[PDB]
Amino acid sequence: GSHPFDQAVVKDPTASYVDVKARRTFLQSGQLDDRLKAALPKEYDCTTEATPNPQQGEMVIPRRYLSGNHGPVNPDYEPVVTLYRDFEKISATLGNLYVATGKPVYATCLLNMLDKWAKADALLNYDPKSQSWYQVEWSAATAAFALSTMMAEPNVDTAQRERVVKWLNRVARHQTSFPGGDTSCCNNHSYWRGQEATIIGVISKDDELFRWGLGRYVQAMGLINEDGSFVHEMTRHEQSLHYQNYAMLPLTMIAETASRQGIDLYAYKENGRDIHSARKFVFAAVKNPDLIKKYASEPQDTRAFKPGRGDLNWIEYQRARFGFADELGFMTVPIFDPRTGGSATLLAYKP
Ligand SMILES: O=C(O)C1=C[C@H](O)[C@H](O)[C@H](O[C@H]2[C@H](O)[C@H](O)[C@H](O[C@H]3[C@H](O)[C@H](O)[C@H](O)O[C@@H]3C(=O)O)O[C@@H]2C(=O)O)O1
Repeated sequence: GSHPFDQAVVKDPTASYVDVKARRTFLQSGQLDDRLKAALPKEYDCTTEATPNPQQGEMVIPRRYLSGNHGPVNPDYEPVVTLYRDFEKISATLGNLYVATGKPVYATCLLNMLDKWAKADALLNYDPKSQSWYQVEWSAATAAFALSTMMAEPNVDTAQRERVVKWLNRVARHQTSFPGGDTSCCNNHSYWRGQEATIIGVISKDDELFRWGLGRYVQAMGLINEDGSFVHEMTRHEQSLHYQNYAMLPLTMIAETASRQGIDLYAYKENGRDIHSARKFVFAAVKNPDLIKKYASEPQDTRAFKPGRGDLNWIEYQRARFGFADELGFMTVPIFDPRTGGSATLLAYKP
């Protein structure tokens, strides 16, 4: 690819994106404050519950509107996207339960679900020019994050785990083989493809994929403005602040994942700008929305900046590592986001 980390190697395929053993221990012995307590997943008998089935044949995400970008809604849209969002929610929940309890039963449930999708060759047949391309990057990563926490679990069908891992590896290699257009080549989608390749590169011990993934993080650092804003996200009008925050989600996971492999991505800078510059801009723009006026004149949609929104999951990981202050008071209720490993409060928050 040609970047400072084009020779990086996958050191340990079972390292995951957090220290599972150590975190489980803290959750089982330590004294959890009210916030952490509220984040504990509720146990359930997953062995007798069926999960979403994969679409058969070609993967097609219907258009949201019968025609154009607005107006009459397409009734086929809701049922199809829900199928994927349920798949992602269940995958992340089982991953989080396995971390918190350590019970092999949750790993068995996850594998049974994923084996169903692998056998059907899901997330592989689609038009790369359609919405399906984006749906794949989110769903493959979500399942990969959950599975990465149980790569060292001995009490599970090992042949089944191998089949699933090969499947995810195929899914990621195919999805990232497409370049994307003038924006999707290099905006937050590039970073989502980045976290997908990184976590799957690690569990499938595929150094080439792992390297390609780290390369998206590098690409992003060079697309940061003097004030910490992302070049491509500041072109989204009333959604500019939303996308600035959104891009922080996958970039944070690539860095957290790389860190468990002995690589310090967070320390990587380009022209006096790094990921911290981006974090500081998000916090400053939420306090003073006038800063966005240099890029867009429209009033900003701030739906993502409410306590409890999954969009804030990246703050739990970064705060746990760097210890900066919660300036905006966002970290009150627990946060859960399937696409960035489930509950960051459960997996990283340390009172
Ligand atoms: O995370 C929440 O707590 C949150 C609560 C809400 O009431 C909604 O259910 C909200 O939905 C999210 C959803 O979880 C995804 O994050 C979705 O992601 C979209 C991105 O925001 C971009 O628009 C991207 O281009 O498309 C993504 C997609 O289509 O999945 O955003 C919604 C939302 O913000 O409404 O979650």
